[PDB]
Amino acid sequence: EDPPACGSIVPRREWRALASECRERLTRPVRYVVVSHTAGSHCDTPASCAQQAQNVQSYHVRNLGWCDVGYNFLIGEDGLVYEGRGWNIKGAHAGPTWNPISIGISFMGNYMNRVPPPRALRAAQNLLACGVALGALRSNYEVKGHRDVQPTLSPGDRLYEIIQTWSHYRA
Amino acid sequence: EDPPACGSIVPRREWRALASECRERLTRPVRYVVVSHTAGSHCDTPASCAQQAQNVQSYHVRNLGWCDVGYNFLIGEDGLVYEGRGWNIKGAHAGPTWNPISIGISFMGNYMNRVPPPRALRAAQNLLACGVALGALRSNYEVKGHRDVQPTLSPGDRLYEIIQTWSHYRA
Repeated sequence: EDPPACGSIVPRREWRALASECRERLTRPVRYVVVSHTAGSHCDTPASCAQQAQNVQSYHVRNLGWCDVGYNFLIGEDGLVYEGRGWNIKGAHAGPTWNPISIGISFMGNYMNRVPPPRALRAAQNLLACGVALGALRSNYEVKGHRDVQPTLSPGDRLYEIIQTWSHYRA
Repeated sequence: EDPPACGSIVPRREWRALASECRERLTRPVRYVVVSHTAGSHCDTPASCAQQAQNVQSYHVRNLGWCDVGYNFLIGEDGLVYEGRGWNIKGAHAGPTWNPISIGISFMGNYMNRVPPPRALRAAQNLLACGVALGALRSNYEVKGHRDVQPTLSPGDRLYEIIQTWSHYRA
């Protein structure tokens, strides 16, 4: 099938995700990666983070009326990546101009007066490289924050700083 | 000479490992991977799994007199991989005819009547894919259960069947 691979991603069903209704595809290979924070509660164990992913999706689908959680990927302080829309489905995280050219990843928590643990940061970087190896991301993809993209206070000041120091980062 | 896209690994100093006294190196690329289980306590959070790794190393170093934790890598039920002796150092997990030609990875727990969670299995599998990309493991590496190379219950009855289904498995 999808033999347990690429990016140690927690599958949708494992975090009890509502089935998606999104159909819009993304054109492979994606050039951009936009990083953001949820401004929601944070979590530091697989159990609590799977519940947090369900909580974020519930808000997006039930209250905002979206086809699925808006991010392509969610990152938890448990150091695991959670499958959102994924690699081949357009997301709702960075406006009408980006959503079609990127993969959107978000850290579950508020990184205003906080910084995600090293394990969360490693998960993020594990995920992307996996994207390249699949052909979903261009080998020389560029990483942007949610400030460089849209009028926002996310991915959080302390997190924006770290992302800036990244090899594939583009001002 | 190939550094790419490969993985999240909780480094030694993050799980507060005693320094290693090991010096004997492995011959790249390694052909075999022996999967075992510690037959000790399991953990399902980063906090408790870092502690458990420290505990297994404690046992190996302090009680058995080895130069470091015997396994090259350890897998926690929190879904994270913990750096042991790593890809370049000979381990102590499968006896003298196998220790010098294999990478030993151990799941923290006892799997005679329990299976590791999907996230643990994914971490392990993605770790191996990483070994290959790194040139640390042969592209045609073979996975063996501890019991295939040594008289023991390890890696546990329930975990042994799962791995019997892995793509690179060879009894």
